[PDB]
Amino acid sequence: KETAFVEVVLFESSPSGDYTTHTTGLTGRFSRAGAMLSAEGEIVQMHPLGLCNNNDEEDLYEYGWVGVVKLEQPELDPKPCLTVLGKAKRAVQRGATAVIFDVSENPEAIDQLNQGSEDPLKRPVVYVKGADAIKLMNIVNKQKVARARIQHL
Amino acid sequence: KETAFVEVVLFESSPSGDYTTHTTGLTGRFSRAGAMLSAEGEIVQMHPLGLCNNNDEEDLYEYGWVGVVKLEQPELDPKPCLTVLGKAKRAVQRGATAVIFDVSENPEAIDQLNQGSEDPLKRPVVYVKGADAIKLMNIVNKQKVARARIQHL
Repeated sequence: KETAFVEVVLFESSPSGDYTTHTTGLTGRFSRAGAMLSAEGEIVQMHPLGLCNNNDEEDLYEYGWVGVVKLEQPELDPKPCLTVLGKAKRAVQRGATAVIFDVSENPEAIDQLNQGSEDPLKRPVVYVKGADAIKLMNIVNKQKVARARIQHL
Repeated sequence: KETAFVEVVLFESSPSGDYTTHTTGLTGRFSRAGAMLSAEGEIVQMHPLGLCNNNDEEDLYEYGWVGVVKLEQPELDPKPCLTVLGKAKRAVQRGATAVIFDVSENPEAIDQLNQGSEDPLKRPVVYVKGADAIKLMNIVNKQKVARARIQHL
């Protein structure tokens, strides 16, 4: 639906106490399964098979993380553990302040999500594609310790 | 100037992996020294004498914290280390994603801040008073580990 401006911040401390930052802006869109809210947190890269309640608890994630999930070619998962819409549920259920899906290689996700007017989540679910997704992932993949800032309207 | 809706979240983990939350909403206003942006982070209680470059570096704060400063009666600080407007600068300079001043006992702060159209900060500066400030502080003081969510418009 409405636009989801997203900033990604890489940050190093300097000896002089102060932080340095690089920062990259992405456009994204807000799903109807999520709340159309601003939100901000440390980015966590969730494995699409890593958001599975097949396993009870994975590791510790401190409350308030931005969960980023790079979606797979649907063809390559016939037998999943969780819906696109119930993966979001669990991350949120587990501290995520926002969820971000790179649906580049699975655009049907959009609909499943955007036809989610049955019990939507308190926290935002955002999807990205195109050149906007390329960046994110090139940042998440290559990076480690990065903070996302998702703004609404 | 414009309103700054602020949520304060207390959060505990449950054995079952999931978080529980209590949450309290405050109204605040956005200073002209800050950016009128949404922002979110772990709340840190900065001492008004604790935001002093009299001391070079204090302790480690991970980038992205919401700095909360409860302002003193001006009468009780004739000889300060930093302006209201340069205290904000340093927190921001040191990772703060937002700054929050309880100006209850020092409303002049407002002006000093709101007459800050000379080189304003990338990150938001919010002030609160009244029943809105009472809450925050009653939460910060009594609490430990709490997350703030500041929304614009």
